[PDB]
Amino acid sequence: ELSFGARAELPRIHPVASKLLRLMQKKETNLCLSADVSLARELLQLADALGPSICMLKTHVDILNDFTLDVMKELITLAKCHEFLIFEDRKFADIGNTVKKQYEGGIFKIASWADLVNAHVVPGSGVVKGLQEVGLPLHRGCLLIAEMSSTGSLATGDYTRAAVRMAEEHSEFVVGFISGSRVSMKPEFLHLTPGVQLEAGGDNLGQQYNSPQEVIGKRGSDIIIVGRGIISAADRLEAAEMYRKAAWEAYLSRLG
Amino acid sequence: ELSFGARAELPRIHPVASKLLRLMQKKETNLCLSADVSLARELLQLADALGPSICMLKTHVDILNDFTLDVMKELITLAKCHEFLIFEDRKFADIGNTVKKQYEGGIFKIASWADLVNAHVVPGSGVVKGLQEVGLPLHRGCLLIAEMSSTGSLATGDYTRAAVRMAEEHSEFVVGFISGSRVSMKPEFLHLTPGVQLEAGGDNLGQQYNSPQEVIGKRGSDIIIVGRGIISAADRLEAAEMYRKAAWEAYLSRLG
Ligand SMILES: Nc1nc(=O)n([C@@H]2O[C@H](COP(=O)(O)O)[C@@H](O)[C@H]2O)cc1O
Ligand SMILES: Nc1nc(=O)n([C@@H]2O[C@H](COP(=O)(O)O)[C@@H](O)[C@H]2O)cc1O
Repeated sequence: ELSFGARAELPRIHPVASKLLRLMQKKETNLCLSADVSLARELLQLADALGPSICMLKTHVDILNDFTLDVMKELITLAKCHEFLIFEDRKFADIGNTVKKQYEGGIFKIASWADLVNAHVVPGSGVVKGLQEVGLPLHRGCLLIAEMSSTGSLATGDYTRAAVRMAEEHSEFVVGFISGSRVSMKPEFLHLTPGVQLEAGGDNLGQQYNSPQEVIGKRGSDIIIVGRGIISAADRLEAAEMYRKAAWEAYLSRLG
Repeated sequence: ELSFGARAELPRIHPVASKLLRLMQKKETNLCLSADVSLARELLQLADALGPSICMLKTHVDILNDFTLDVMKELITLAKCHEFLIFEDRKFADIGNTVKKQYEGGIFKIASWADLVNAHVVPGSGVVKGLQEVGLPLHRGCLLIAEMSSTGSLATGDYTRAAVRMAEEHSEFVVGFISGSRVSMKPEFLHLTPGVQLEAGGDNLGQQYNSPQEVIGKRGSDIIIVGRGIISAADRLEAAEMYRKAAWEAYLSRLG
């Protein structure tokens, strides 16, 4: 196993993955904050406060009651200052011709500010081909959803293998996976894992949790994505630090 | 086989499906216009001119460069005047807790104006449970994506079977399917089929086409969803009528 810093230098590494891996090593963080909030001011307050603790800020911009592109311009300022990537968790899942427009255009212009986006592989590889027509000129990366954390997820078995093959065949744009475990043995690919909290449990709508030690240490993922585990805490700074320390120490131990 | 008018009276029929089936019968249309345009003015001019020819207008609100809720108010007015349903093709595909906010909230407030939305089944049934928390008191309906039209679609076999099961188990909210063919024998469920053109072909990003006669006549679907086959024509009204007649006659042929 190679350190994040060494993986940042791999010959076939995507530039977006390399940037992320370098800041992960620099800041000792493999925590992605899931900034699931309804107001621009809350998104920016949390990004600023927790910026030092995170390698990545994951957005759902379609849940912002007061989105404007100015909010995203300000988010990019915070990203540059604190050194984290912005990942819009849009889960593109349409035919290639459609996702191209949903990525570049409309009100959100996602490709104009998101370093990373993700996509479901269910439509076939056209979903990647469409996104990459916009993504490649704008120097962006994409994560493919190989597994889901939720109860009854169909992203298993042959479906997961399909996601890996699609990633391999689109490595100029696809930088890795959303998954519950390592799904590829190629160290150029990133693994990001949501459904993470320190304590066992779930929510009332299908979410299931595993701990940072299980996910990073035993399951070989790179980055934990944490929402309510941090946001619902009384002290979000302390919470972000506990998750960062948990995921980082789990990564160090796996590294030996 | 039961006519649309008779199916609108089935004991277990959803009120939204009933309203749709009744207007399909009254207007002799089983055509859904896929209004894939980026300008509100073009969207509304299409909805007005083609309204008498369609049973449903499918939107991608996230592609509209000048979306406002006022545009959707104008669309609802035309939908009421001409008698068609509005279907936002948002393809919800996240965990239940997230899709609930994506449906109710953000800038789009999709649930406030869309009669129908659709969801991928890949996250497990939590995706439906989340949407239904919002959609049920608003008397909305949901279509589950059982099959896709695009090259390399993973929505096949056990995946398709899972979609049908999930629909059956959530029949208070799920009114049917996006699919390429009839997937359920229950006549209470609607089957809507995209990837439709009069001519053979596809696009350069994985779309594949079949004819209205094939899809409605031989594959037993209810409604054709048609985008570029209409939108790209010089005269979109003439094109919609061609598709309406094709799909309607194919349906009458299947009745006997
Ligand atoms: N497989 C997945 N599981 C997940 O839990 N997510 C996403 O990651 C976030 C969850 O953190 P938490 O569920 O609030 O404790 C949320 O924004 C959701 O949309 C996304 C996935 O692809
Ligand atoms: N499986 C599916 N295939 C599809 O092509 N669609 C949607 O149906 C529309 C296809 O329109 P077009 O006739 O290929 O221009 C488009 O809005 C696309 O997003 C939706 C699906 O669920």
